[PDB]
Amino acid sequence: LVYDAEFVGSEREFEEERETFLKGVKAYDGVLATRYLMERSSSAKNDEELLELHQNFILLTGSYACSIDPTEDRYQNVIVRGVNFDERVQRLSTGGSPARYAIVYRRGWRAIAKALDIDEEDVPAIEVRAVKRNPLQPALYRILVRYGRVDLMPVTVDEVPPEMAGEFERLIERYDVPIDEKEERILEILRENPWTPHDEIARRLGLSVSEVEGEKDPESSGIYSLWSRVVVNIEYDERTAKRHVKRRDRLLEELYEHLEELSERYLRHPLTRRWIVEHKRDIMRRYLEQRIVECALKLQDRYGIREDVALCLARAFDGSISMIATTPYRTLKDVCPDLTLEEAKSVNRTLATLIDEHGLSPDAADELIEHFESIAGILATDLEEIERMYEEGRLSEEAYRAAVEIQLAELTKKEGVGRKTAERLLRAFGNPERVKQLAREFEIEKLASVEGVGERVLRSLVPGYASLISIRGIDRERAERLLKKYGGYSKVREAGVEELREDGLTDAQIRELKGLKTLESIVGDLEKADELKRKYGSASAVRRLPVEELRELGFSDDEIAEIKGIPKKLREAFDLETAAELYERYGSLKEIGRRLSYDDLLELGATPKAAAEIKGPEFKFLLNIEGVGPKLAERILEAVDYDLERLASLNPEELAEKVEGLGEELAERVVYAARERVESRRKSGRQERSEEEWKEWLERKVGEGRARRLIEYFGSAGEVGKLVENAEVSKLLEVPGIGDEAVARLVPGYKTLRDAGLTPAEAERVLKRYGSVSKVQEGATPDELRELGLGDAKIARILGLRSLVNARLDVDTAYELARRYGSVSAVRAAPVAELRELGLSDRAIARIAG
Amino acid sequence: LVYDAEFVGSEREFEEERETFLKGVKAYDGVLATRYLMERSSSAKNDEELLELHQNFILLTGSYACSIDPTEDRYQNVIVRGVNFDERVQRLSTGGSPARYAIVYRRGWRAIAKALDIDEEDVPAIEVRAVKRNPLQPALYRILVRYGRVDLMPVTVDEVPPEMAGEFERLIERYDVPIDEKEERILEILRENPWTPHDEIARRLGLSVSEVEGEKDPESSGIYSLWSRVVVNIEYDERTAKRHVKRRDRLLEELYEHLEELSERYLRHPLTRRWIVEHKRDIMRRYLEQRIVECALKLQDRYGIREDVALCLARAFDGSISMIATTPYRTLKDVCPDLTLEEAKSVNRTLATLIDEHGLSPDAADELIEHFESIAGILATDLEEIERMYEEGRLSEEAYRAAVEIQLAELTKKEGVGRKTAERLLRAFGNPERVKQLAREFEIEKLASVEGVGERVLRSLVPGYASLISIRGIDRERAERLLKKYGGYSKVREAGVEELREDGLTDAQIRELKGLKTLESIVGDLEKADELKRKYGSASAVRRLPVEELRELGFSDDEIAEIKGIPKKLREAFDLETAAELYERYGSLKEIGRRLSYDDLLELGATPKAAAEIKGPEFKFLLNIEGVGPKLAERILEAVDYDLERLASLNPEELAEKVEGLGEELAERVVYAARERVESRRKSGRQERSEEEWKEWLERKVGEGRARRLIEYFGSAGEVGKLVENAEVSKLLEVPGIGDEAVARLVPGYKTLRDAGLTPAEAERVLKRYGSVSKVQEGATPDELRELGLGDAKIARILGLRSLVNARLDVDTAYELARRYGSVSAVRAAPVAELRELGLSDRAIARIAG
DNA sequence: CCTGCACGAAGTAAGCATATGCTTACTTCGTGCAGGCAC
DNA sequence: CTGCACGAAGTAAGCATATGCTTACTTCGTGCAGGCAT
Ligand SMILES: *[PH-](=O)([O-])[O-]
Ligand SMILES: *[PH-](=O)([O-])[O-]
Ligand SMILES: [K+]
Ligand SMILES: [K+]
Ligand SMILES: [K+]
Ligand SMILES: [K+]
Repeated sequence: LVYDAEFVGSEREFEEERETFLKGVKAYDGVLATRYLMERSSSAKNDEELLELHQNFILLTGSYACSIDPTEDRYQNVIVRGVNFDERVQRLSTGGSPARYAIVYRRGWRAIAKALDIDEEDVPAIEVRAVKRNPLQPALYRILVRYGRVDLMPVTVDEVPPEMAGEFERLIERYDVPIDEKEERILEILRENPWTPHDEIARRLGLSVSEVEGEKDPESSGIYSLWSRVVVNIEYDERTAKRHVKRRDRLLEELYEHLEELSERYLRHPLTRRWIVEHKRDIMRRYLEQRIVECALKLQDRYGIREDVALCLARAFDGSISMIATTPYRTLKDVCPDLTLEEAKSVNRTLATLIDEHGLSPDAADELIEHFESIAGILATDLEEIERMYEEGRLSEEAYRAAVEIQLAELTKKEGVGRKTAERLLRAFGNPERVKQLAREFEIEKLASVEGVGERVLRSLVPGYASLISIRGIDRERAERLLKKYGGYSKVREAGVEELREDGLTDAQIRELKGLKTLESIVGDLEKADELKRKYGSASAVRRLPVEELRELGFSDDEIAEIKGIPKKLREAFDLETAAELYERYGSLKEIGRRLSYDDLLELGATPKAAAEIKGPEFKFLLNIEGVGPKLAERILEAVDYDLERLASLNPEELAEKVEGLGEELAERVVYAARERVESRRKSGRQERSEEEWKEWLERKVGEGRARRLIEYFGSAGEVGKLVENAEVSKLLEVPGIGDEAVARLVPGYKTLRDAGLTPAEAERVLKRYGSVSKVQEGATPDELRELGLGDAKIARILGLRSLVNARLDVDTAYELARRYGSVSAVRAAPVAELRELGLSDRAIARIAG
Repeated sequence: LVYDAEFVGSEREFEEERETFLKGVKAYDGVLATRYLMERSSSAKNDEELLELHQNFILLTGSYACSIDPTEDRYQNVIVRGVNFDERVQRLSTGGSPARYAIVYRRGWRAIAKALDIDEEDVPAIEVRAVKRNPLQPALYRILVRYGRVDLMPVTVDEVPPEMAGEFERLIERYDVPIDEKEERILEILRENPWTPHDEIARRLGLSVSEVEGEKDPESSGIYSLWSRVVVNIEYDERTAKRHVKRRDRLLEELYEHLEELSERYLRHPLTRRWIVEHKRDIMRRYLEQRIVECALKLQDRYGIREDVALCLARAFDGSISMIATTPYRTLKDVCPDLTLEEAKSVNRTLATLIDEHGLSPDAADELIEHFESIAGILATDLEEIERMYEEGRLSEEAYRAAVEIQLAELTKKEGVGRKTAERLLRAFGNPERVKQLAREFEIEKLASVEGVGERVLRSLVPGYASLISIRGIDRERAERLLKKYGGYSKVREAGVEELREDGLTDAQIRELKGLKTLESIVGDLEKADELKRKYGSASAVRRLPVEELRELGFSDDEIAEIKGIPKKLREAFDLETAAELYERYGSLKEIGRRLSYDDLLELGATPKAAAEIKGPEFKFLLNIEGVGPKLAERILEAVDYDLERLASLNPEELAEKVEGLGEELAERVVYAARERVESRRKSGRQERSEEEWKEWLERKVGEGRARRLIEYFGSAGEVGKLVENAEVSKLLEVPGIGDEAVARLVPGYKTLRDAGLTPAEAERVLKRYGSVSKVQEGATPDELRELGLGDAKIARILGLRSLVNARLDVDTAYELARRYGSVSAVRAAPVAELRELGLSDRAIARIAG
């Protein structure tokens, strides 16, 4: 059952043998492909050209087989099906090479291929056992192969001498040599037909096959023995040897070209190398030996086991990985003495988990392995079974405690499940897998009977029970009923409104269940809200729909204006199309008044008063001082950039300077009216919180306890507020009892910066530098944040560039796509040629759009 | 502060007050909706009709408020913002109802609504503080409200007497009540405009608001005191009260009809009650008191806390659930002395996890709560930090050990991570969350530096490292490189073949990575295989493609025949279209020969010999004798249903019975030829394994060790084989050392039945009854399996009906839809009207197709 | 007061990515005639 | 011995479902002028 051989030659000889064997494999692949073409098409079966190609491939396979182990010393310990061929070849008179003597046997190439470390997944098969269509005498062919007679092996069907095929007797007539009567009775049949199978010769002569064949050595009796007696007496020709070697390599490529020609002629498609490998696999899978090799390769790749040890393991377990993983360590050492404990732990995951994660000895682990096969087996076995096995002395203390801990782990890893509660559950239901099954079956009242199984235990165990029990009115029995009827919380949520109403659920309960409180604000009823959530997805996605699609299947235009959040002035100054387009393109009515001109507002259909109110309140203020002029008032606001404060800042003389056509009397009135306005605003902003006000704000933001603890730690509530306004995150975190969830509720934006992966110190630096997180997202640059010590990943997370960077783009180019362009969504729709202009490769653009 | 009130009346009075309050809530909702229309449309702002409707709604809200607590004894302990109004009303001369005295205050309804247990999610708000658009004098309106003067409160704007509004002074002059100088200074301003706000009266009189208003009692000084002095001296009219009570309900319904009329006139859509409730929520949630109500409701529903305790917790913590979940138990007991430990554990999940899952005292849990806020906080904190906190005496022994165990749990729950390795990881990287972060960043060499982090640890920790390291050639460094470059195993798999080749990956490695070994057998190269996998998905979808779409963008017709697995006979007897259609309609060539007629094969283009070979081998056998008749041989096979065994069973006279034209001498010759075949079938199929053969088969299927264990437990290998052939699963599982993974490898089909959730006993019963699982899927019926004791869910799992039953269909109807339509996939495409014919509802059909 | 409306933040919950349970050709395996071509 | 067609399913690749992890994706909280209006 074992195929093995060891290479002892040099590196140069190693490469020589590897190339020779690979070329022989290519030749035998040509043989098999010619056979496939012969049988695949009935027309190709008759073609003589294909038969010559097949015979040429046979000859080249034999020639390459003769060139393996030429010096007869590169291989040792050649084993084929348990038979050690080193000893069998040693006991022969002429000796020879054990490798070539192995290749003439069925599947003998497996040992030599393992000796050369040739990839066995591609099936490097080399067989020289052709009979019916062999252009030579089969026994003579095999003898020439095993004796390495690359000089006598022809490389072309035309070069085939008749003295080797039809007139095979003429080769014995050149050397005579002693002929036995038993061998004469074999030859008297071979003179009739030289291609007679050996079983046919044995069956027609009354003797067995081994007698007719004999040993491949002159000192024996048989056709092999006769050919060995003849071949050994033939002088080694050197010119023919090298001439054949140089020509056969190009001949193989020529034969492959012919094969592709015939394949395109009979199949209209070529026979690629990969297809030939797969067909070799298919033709060989009838024998278990390929599954053994595949299993050994999987053990080498996935688990890093040595080649010989993995190969021996695959034999001893029929190439079943799932079976080796359930075999105890002592049996593995018995079948493979060279196996290491670490290799066994790598292949047997249960053995590793027992020895390492639980500190058991190999024997203590083998106990549980034998009695329960796997960790899943332990999880399937009832606890009382293991207790009985332990108390009865059939299970050691170590193995018992380890198994009980393994069982308890599967339940304690859930929130609310203590050790006593897990033990009580195992008592009531045997094993944890039973508890999993009962939880998936929503057997809520069954589990609630066990002492210690509270609300949190059920919510952690029963998938979806939490979401249903939290709704008012839905009790435990009703939640179990719904989960069993519909089959999980997902199917309860996907259920129709009418059938949920038939179950007795209140409209409020269905609103809370299906999450339709947002949509039931837009539409008056539940059914259409549920239909909208079904068809379009989320309420937000409905808001993003165009005005026309919203008008279709919609109730009112005012509903469309309320959905998109259109202001009163903007909704009454234009039609729905233009108003919604302006709002979703500029965002704020103030932005409409600031970035668009007064004439542009009128052109779109705005009343002069409506167009003036769409303009900022600065416009309505300026026109009210004896009508400065709607055209000029804009340029007044265009200078100070729509800021009433900057209008009062500069000298009235400088105001008549910057803006064209202005009267100084008018210029003085606007500055005097601007200084009058800034005095009115301070009335509402004259409050900074007092001590009691800061105390109450603290009791609101962090609760009574932490508020007065902070008040005691620092000076007073005023000092705490001073620390807050300056974003002193570190100074607040010092106080014992104050953590992130309290600081983040004091310092706006702290939570967001922490979620981005920033340390409190980095978040403090960013908040101090930029003031707020929104200003970080709009204003901050990647280099600016890199000066503050942030990493590129943190920058990408905090700026919102995660989508772009996830598509294999550096943070700098993603920020450039935000700087030169606009939003991430807009980059996904940009033209490909513009991105190619910017300097991005084609793969990067494909990933951007993908 | 506190809003609270207790109901002490009877059930009848309880329902009376509930209905009165709900109708008042509807009236105030009408007020708010009329206010909304005034601002929503500029045209509705000018409409006097909308103003009339608004004032009518105000009058009705006032009228319903007067009917609350009529006997002035249903409510006690009325608290509004901490102020206990029971004692304040007790200390007044006229006494009165504390409920009505609370409602006349802003937000005073909150106490009465809690007293009546009215749903607070719908915002049952009742405010009687209108001024500018009040059709009555505001102070007189409020005084009428607080004294329950439903007789004097008008129900229509027309019924408003001028002596109560414009000429309000004429009502005080009717009774001559004593007036102090300050009240004269108030009346001299109210004579200018009776709707002047009280703040303006205070601004023009120099006094504060509380001075101008005074106490709502005759024995005081203020406008409230004056109106109280006047109203008390008015006799209570009963007839007007009764008439208002009778009319106001239909008046409210009429006003709602008017509101819908005006809304459809100005907005083209009606204002439903649900929209009104949601708008009340949106408009009202701006005050922190509403967030308190939401927090209290979520604490009552999700966590089962008592109403008063949840309200007090929401008050003391600004209605932030997240802050309460991080507040220690002692602070919660400080703010809520009546809170129970179980309630605190239910709201603070970390406190529960500490007390229950870890057995800490409340103080020991509060230690970790204050120092680390949450369990995730403990997981984020470095281990050395907690050790320092413990050594400094700032952290008790119990809390320290609990925190260390919490940290170690997050790492030990992964395969290969012991306790020593988890401790070493916490040493090297501080906290487990940092280890998670390093694993997600694919910092493989960084984690591998820690002692005890082996291959299994990395594969369990680094997402995707397992899939890449298991491929031959890909080492640790290359896997880390790839994961860092592309950003996860998903993006490495989605990468292009060319860029993977640029990384140095062999074609074999890319084939193994992208799972294209199946497709590279069809197509010669990797690029086209990857393109096919991209557009079409899986090789299965490519095999199912029609012949034309495969021919388009396809290579060869022989390739198409090889893709669909078309037999040689079927591919050479017809064209691609008809052969592929026959194969995809019948599956097997034998089925083709059985269900199609000999003439039908010839009509499609089959040679008579080719058509006979497409027919079963039984057909070719019959033709080989005295030519039974290609036409007749079919009818011979139609009798025994293409079975050679039944042909030799019955007497040739019964053979002449079923067939029309038969010669009796011929009838015996075919039966003798049938008996001739049964001798040939038994010659090669009489093999049952001997003892050594059973021993070797066991050594193959369960390995040498388990084989000899089975051999020793039972008699011999023969008995084991006898148990196997009879599927004696339980008796095989008896043997110590034999588990499920060995039986499933001994008894074919055991694994599949176990995966369906079946007990070994149930799997044994099914295997004994039906022989194999394939025969279960085709032959078995739901009632037959229910006779074997299986549940309906197990039946659905084993038959393959999971998809149908998951769509809320019983197993019986799903099996009927598998019987009538063939396969499950075919049920998804059946016509809707046919499903309605079968008896299925429309929702069921929508779920079937969905 | 009343609340639209404009903005910032993470509250919250919707996607995205990863892990987990399960169904069945998605792939390997066993057998049986048929005789093409061997012990 | 190979061919090669067929059925079966401890076998394993997809498929479906549940869960964890980020963000703004979606609700929520707040503050500011001015009309609903103390
Ligand atoms: P056979 O393989 O012994 O000749
Ligand atoms: P409000 O009650 O007039 O100030
Ligand atoms: K409940
Ligand atoms: K701290
Ligand atoms: K490797
Ligand atoms: K056992």
